[PDB]
Amino acid sequence: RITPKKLRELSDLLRTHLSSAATKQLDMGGVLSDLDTMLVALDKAEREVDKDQLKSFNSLILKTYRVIEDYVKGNFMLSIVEPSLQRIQKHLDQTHSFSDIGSLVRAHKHLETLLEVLVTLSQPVSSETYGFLNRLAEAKITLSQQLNTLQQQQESAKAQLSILINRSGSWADVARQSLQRFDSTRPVVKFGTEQYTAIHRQMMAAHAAITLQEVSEFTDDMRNFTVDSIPLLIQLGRSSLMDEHLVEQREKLRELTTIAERLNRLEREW
Repeated sequence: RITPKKLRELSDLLRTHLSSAATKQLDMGGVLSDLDTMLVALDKAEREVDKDQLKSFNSLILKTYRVIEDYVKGNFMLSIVEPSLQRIQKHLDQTHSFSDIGSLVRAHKHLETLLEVLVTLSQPVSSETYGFLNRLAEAKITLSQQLNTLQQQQESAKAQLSILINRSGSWADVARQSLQRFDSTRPVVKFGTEQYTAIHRQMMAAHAAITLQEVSEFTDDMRNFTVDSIPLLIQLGRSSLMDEHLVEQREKLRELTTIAERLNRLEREW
């Protein structure tokens, strides 16, 4: 597990490279090799450190790539480019979820930078350099494509979330209130059949029946709601997404789903 300590240590490395760049002493193989380690770390960290500190670290990384670009505006292949390329190439054979988008975005920026550095460094260009530039570019663009597909799927998922939440307005407040009243006034369930609990058990049935009539006109909608909402919730997951609009919407959808499912189950029980 990535610790606050290790995150600080990685940030100290970035700051060292940044101060180096300011004195025109940037160790290019060093900053690139260190950046790669940080991509692996941040991928992990995000999945499980103050989110505060995680945001600052993503931004320090962006500052560092910015400095690399300015540095180049104004063996390496074998030991620096090649291992990073090979690691990222592994993403291109993996099944992705929405939670991967951030890390694929970062990996793409990383390949772009490797390419930029290699181009500048070689422009006397060898056949071998051209072959590596090809491989790097084919990887980068394959990643771009897989990433675009994933982002489009996410756009569609967010659109469906909005539509579901918006359509739910026809039943949601009345169903929530009706379920609240159920839960607030619910008699104890009795497990026996003794005559002395017959009144309690008739109370159970009568109380259920009030709630079922309040939501009787919504039962189809709530059932069709959950057919759509459950798979979408699984696709959206439970991790921090700080598109904090998205996390708010997601948890609205989850609440609406529990209401619908409770009321769907209650109707089948009675």
